[PDB]
Amino acid sequence: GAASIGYKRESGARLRTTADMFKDHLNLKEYCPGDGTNQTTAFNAAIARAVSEGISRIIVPAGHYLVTDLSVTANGLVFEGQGESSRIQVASNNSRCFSLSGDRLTFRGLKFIGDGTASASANGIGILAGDATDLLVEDVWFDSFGFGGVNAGFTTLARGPKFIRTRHRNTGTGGAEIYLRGLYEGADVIDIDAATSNADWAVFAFDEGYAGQRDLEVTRGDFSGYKRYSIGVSDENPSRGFGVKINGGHHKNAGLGAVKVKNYRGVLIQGVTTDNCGIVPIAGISNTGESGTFYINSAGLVDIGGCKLRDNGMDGITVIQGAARNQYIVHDNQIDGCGTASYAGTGTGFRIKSGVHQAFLTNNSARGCTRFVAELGNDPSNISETITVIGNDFSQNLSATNGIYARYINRLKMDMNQIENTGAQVVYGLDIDTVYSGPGDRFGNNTVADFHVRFDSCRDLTLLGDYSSTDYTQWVTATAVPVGAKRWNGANAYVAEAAGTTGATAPTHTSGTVSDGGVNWRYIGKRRIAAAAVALRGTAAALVRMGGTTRTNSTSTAHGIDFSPSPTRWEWSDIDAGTATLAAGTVTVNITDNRRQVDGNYRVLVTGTVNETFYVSARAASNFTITSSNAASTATVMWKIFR
Amino acid sequence: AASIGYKRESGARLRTTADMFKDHLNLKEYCPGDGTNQTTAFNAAIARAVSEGISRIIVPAGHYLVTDLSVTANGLVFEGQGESSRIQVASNNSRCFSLSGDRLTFRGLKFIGDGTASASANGIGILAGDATDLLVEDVWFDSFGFGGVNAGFTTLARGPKFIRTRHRNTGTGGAEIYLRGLYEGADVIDIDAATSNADWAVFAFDEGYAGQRDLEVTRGDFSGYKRYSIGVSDENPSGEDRGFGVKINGGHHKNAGLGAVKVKNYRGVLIQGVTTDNCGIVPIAGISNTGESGTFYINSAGLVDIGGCKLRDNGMDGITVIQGAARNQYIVHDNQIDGCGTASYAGTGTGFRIKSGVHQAFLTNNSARGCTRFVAELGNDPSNISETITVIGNDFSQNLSATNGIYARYINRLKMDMNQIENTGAQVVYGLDIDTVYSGPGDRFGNNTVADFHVRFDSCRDLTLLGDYSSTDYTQWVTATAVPVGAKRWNGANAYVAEAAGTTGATAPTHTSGTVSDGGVNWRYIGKRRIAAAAVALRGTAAALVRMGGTTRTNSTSTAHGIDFSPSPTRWEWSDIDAGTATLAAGTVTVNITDNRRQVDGNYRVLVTGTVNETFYVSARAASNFTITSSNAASTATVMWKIFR
Amino acid sequence: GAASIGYKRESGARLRTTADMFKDHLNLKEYCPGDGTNQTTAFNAAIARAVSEGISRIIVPAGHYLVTDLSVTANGLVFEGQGESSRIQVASNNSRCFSLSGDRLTFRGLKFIGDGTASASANGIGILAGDATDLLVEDVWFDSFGFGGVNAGFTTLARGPKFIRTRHRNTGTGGAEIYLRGLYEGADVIDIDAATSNADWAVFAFDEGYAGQRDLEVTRGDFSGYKRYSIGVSDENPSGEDRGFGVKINGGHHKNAGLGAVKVKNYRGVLIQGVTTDNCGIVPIAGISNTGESGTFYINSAGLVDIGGCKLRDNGMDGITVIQGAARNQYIVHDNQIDGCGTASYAGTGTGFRIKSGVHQAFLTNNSARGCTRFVAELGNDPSNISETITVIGNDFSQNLSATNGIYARYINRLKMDMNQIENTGAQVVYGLDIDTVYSGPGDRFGNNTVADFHVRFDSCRDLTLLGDYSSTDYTQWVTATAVPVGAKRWNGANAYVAEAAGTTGATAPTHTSGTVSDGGVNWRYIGKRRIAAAAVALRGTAAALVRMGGTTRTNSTSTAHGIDFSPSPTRWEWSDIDAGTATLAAGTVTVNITDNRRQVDGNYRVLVTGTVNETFYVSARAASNFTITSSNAASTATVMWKIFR
Repeated sequence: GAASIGYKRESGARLRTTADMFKDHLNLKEYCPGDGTNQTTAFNAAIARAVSEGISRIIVPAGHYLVTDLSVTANGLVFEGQGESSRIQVASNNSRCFSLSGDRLTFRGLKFIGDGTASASANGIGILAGDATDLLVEDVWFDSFGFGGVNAGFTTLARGPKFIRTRHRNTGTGGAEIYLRGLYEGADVIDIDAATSNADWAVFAFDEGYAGQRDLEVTRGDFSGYKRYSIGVSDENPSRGFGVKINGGHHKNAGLGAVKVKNYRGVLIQGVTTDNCGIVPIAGISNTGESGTFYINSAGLVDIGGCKLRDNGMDGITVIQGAARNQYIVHDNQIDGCGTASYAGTGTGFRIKSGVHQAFLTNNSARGCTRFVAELGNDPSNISETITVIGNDFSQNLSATNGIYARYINRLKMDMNQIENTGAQVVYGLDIDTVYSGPGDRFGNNTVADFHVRFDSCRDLTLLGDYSSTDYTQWVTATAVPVGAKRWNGANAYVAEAAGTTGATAPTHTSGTVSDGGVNWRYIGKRRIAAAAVALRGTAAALVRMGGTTRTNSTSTAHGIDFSPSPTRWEWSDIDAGTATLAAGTVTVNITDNRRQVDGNYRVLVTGTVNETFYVSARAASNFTITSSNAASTATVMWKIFR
Repeated sequence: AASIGYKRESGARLRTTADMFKDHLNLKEYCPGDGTNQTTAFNAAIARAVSEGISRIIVPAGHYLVTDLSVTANGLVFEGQGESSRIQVASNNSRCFSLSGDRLTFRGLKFIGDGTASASANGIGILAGDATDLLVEDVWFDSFGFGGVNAGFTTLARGPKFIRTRHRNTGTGGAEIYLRGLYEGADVIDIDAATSNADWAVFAFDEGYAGQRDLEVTRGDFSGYKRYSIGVSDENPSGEDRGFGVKINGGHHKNAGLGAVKVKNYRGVLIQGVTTDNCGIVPIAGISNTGESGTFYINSAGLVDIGGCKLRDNGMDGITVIQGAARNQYIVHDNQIDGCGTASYAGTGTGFRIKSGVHQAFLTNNSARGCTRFVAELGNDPSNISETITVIGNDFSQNLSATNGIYARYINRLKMDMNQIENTGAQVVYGLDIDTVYSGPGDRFGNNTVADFHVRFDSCRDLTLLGDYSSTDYTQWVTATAVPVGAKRWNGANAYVAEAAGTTGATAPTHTSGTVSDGGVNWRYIGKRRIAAAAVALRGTAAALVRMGGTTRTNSTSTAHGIDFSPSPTRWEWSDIDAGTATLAAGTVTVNITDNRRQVDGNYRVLVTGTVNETFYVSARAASNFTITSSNAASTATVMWKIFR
Repeated sequence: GAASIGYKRESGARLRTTADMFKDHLNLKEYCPGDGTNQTTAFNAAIARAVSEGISRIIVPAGHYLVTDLSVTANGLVFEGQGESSRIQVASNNSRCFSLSGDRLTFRGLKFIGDGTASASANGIGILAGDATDLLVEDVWFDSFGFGGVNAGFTTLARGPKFIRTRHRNTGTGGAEIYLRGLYEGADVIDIDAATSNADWAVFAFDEGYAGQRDLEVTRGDFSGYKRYSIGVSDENPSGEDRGFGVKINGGHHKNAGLGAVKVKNYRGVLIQGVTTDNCGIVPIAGISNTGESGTFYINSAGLVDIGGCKLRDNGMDGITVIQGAARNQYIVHDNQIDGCGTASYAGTGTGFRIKSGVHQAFLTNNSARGCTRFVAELGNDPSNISETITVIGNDFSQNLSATNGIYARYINRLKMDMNQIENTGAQVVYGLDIDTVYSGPGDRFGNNTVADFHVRFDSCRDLTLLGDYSSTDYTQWVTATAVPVGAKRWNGANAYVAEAAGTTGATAPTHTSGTVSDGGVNWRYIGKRRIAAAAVALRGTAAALVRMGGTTRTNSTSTAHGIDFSPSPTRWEWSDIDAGTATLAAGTVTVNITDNRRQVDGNYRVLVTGTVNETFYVSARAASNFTITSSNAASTATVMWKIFR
């Protein structure tokens, strides 16, 4: 037949037959009809024929190949489908299409189809791999599998699989689209298209008892609607390599969150964006402290940056340590909404409980939190050592109860932070040995007649920041205001959303935007509602050190000081200074309004300009008197106020 | 051929040679590929593949002239074998394909147009309307009057994927990749885009359709586009649903007319690790002189995070982030500008432009060189007030051509620390109409280029200035002295740095630019020595509070004090100015204030207590000295004093 | 034969022959038997047939094609292998399989095999390229080549190659898997699989005398075992880099590298992000490692350096090294982590951060380092080239017990520091020498020595401002039968400990200087020494012109009560807000005690005081720990307010 029909492209070519042109390759339909019947025996023969002839690629043309648990133990084989019409279906309940042990296998251009049934994480699966190294899975569609697409496990260190542009649909309850087990290096998930209504995970990894290197790098996926996290990554026995890297992708509609990590040595999450994740809490999980669209638990190294997490139904970013030690950096992230699911004990922007790790919170911002914008430490069992806070913006969280909630910390460093119009207490610290809030810090503008900054049973406190209330300019009719200007009326404050001219309807609303007649005013918070700027409770502080940059002004009192258990030593440098001129041998000097004191126990220094003895005869909360030995004194004296 | 039997071995199926062919669909089974108009035959191949249930259509080497090939089915794979698999448009102002089918893919092809176009859906290789999961990979688009692919969407689905697409010779006003409507997961990976006439490489707009519009660009190559390489626009961003916006991850841009990236109203912008060179080099009248300037131009985005971007030889501005009139962070961090204003356009040449309005902005660990206008201008919109801009650890030094290092205006609160600006601007930092200014102890703004103020503030209410605003007191250039490389010496009005270690020659350096050799050492000009008229100056309406401390440096300018308050502040606090102990003689001492802390007047406060039973008082106070006298006209006591405001 | 057998899919299709269906493509086996014989003449005839027929793709089925120096000069060709059994082996020693000069060529799905021999960088190679622009090479395996897989050179600016998922094995002595020469734009190495025992580099690039743009981007490779650096990149004329940035490295994992993972010499731009390494720099080389060149990242004299998000574990020699000799853009090192250093015990070596910036303004932000010998971070330290500005923000260098210095700074003009955390590292936590201006903000914490030495020491520095916490931690004592939470810190003897678990104490005090040992009920981990420092702040060398401290400065709880050890005293010493309070006289005088933490080194400090009544008050005496206030009235019972400062 074909073996007797010679073929020659031109005279200079070899003399071959039309059969030779076909035999250079291996068409699957030389063995399989592709008519939707059970074809496992034919498929197995074609795999074995390629191995026997020394051929790698097996062309899978358009067809329907119903097939059960195919074993391939050879190495170089390429299963090259021509498109989504190259359909490979499971033929039985609770089974799979392929069982892989050969190395350097590659699947391409195929559509795998299941039957929606599964009796194990090793069934209801397109492909089960066991120590199949360097597995390449590219441009393949997994549809209607009871558990997922590929389950790859390893019992000895080797190259992990590469999933490039895999499509996953209709997976069903309790499933993982990609299931990695054991120890591996160089595993990659690139441009995944994951979307379900019932499956738990898109990418799941578990050690399965085996210890050692597990290098996974997920870049640029699309994850939709997974009931547990989109990417689940677990090591139960931490005890070479780095860990997991997540370089981007978009997540939405996830039930618990986008990323969960357990006990991995190193964690690198960069540029990930989520929306409406963690929107279905699970009783028995979400109320046990595990909450957050990022949930990183007991990792040796954590670096999450450039991540934009919007409308989180539960907590935002949660980084927790239990009981190797490396950095916890949370930098350049944004949280837009938190607690949209209205789950109790939930709605926190940043949950950083670092413990032995020295944490770094840098240049983050958060909006729309219902619990704490950032809670730091807060474990009576496991003390967090060092947490330093640089240049964060936790403003405009009117539904939060605390801007920063910090407890059970050894040293808390803060500077350049901006938190306005959030929380009953803007910053609330408890049981912290050493707190430092630099001059660049700004914590103020309450939502409730309470303390801007409160510290309970904290030993060493250095507070140099601006903890005042904003002394807003008042709202007036028929005055020119630019968009961004801030006026106050009654008990509230507002921002202009459009440059214009003031109407006659003075703003009175407590939420949203309302036109005053022409100008649109948006509510931002309350005006000077705080009961005090800096408050102390619990056991007495050993030291409270303030300076010339500390601002406690414009609250309900002139001083903004509320120490109910008084600190054993309260230092305050450069409170006030000036020059006065005596008359009839006396002056009573008025302290500037922003630095009026809580009592008259502050220290005063004074030296005169003439040969007279000057002394401080009285000290009040808002003034002090300087008298001279000359009852007719008219001299000038220079004075200084401090503690 | 249907009668010629074929069998691999005895255990295989008995098939014909025609059966082996019919498993696939060769396009040349219908199209001759000889350069003639073959739309009818091409359509029959497409229609045959759909009826046979075949996805892949193999497109061998050939020349296929084609016009408006409609495909509505979903499985099809148009698989060319390389660049000789040529598909040409066969009509003016038309296209090769019109797709509505989902999961389509094109591979290994070369599309050729005819340089003509009349609308964005003409002069196009492929038009797509609601064609979901479009993959377009390793295909070359050449000579298309408008562009390569136009993909639009009216309902939310998977956006297109363009992998290693090549674009050449497009044409005036064209866009290589047109994106319309709402979509998720759009990807442009490793694009090879270059023109002499086209306007954009990637252009995306809503066309009235609100919703999620997620586009990601990674590691492209963009050269020559007369507008921006990547332009992206939304008109109803409140309806952006469950999306984020635009992400740009790498790639190199060059020779762009206006810039590399333009964004308008997108809810989220992520630009990371992008490098440009010679971008913004062809200004356009009516655009470039209206405030739209900068090789990155981000206008009214809800969230902006650009980092690790290195922008070289910008013809206009560098990075511009502007707000009009949801409210999220503006982070510009770890970026670099090497040069600006190389086109010599008026009102143009600013390194950083951050007008953030309600957005809380962060400027952290950036650096800029070669700026001509401002190195960074913050706020500066009388209409729209910028709330908070905090500036940590930036390097704006060695911009000898800039008029200001930092020009800030119309901000409510400006927080700065750890910044380093030397040898830039007539005024290093110029603030106007700012309510609260904080400059931490790590801030260093000094070494003018003109006899002017290091740090000037106009009509600013609350000023806290704890940084080093001094002039560097360079040591003088000397002959026959060994200098290490990196050493700084002054001669005349100019300061210099050593390019090599060695021993100075005999001819003192007197140049105001470049590097000239003394007899044995090459000296590079770096700026002017102690030329400043003052370190800290105030103008406009009086400041309510000026607060300095023991770290504030105002020394070594033209004056000993470095203060120039033409409207004096209503309150001036300066703690820890000077202190010491003096021992009296004949009942008096006149103490000299330390050189670096000499004052502008004698209105500072003096405290002093004695060592013995005498009354001690301060009888005189001047700008540079003050006297302490005692009751005992023969006093020899030691007194401890302190100077402050 | 085949040309007379008609084929027709259906009535509506063209009537062709079975030969026409084959003549649409070009099967290589139409000219080559693939039987292991020398087939270069046949392979050349196959390539030439594709060119004259206008076909691009040449299908390479499973087979063994022995081949030598195949020249292809045409442009569109695609060499389309079918898998790893598509084997193209070199036929001669010291030779190559291909020599490319054509543009837009692509190789896909092949396995190239060498014979282990090489006599030059252009031999022992799978593919030599010369001005072969727009080269793509994807999913192809290079094995057993004497020098490497691809050597691509360029003499005029054009688009460099793209190596996508290329596998490299068994390259041998002194080779480089990928060799880029000359000037180019848009070169890419994506997802490389690189592993050898004998090769020097995975990716290497140098100018070869051609100045211009040399843009290279590496993304997400796998590198193991290379005797030099995994990625080596070099230029000798950098000023004329034309319209190009430099080299970008965006991830990948390196391991078992001889010298390091990345080397750069004189590139205008360097961008490294997200790279993780393990056990790199483990085979030092005499004549290199002991000449200053050390570090798994070694960036020498680059014009711009931004490295961030990199995690370097178990470095044999040095961590990140950034050096500049003698355009002038930023040096940013941020958000990086060193986990181990100096594991190879090589001399003069073990430093986590080596930053020699010179004219570049350097930034050290939010980095951490552990397990360092030598110095955790050494800044400047070049008697040649002064480092002009280095500013160090929010770094954590704590718990490097085996290091001699946390920070060793030298030959810097201006050193700015704040928000750093360095506890339990070094004989001196921070040691600065020959620095003109030093600033250490109130958020800095440098304390808890490992030697009876100085927490912070400065030699021959001119302007020093120290506002941070340089105290010894005053640990609470370990006591029997007291509940402790995990993370608590107690002391015993000369050592301090931290708890590994909550519970109640035992009855055997911790006496170990390493690791973890149970006391009976709780396991205590050794973390450092207790109050061992001789002084908090020390000054040597030429006298400082100014030492400025403030109310936030901490020098307490060391060996002495003051923490001061100025051997050449500074010409001016300002210390604001040392202490203050109110005293009440008795029999005319009081002697006020300075608080324990702020006890002074002498009685040369200043005192201010004013009284509450009409009496003349003065300070008749001042001692290191106390001063006396007396009045004119020898029966004074008056209250007086005072303040201590310098």
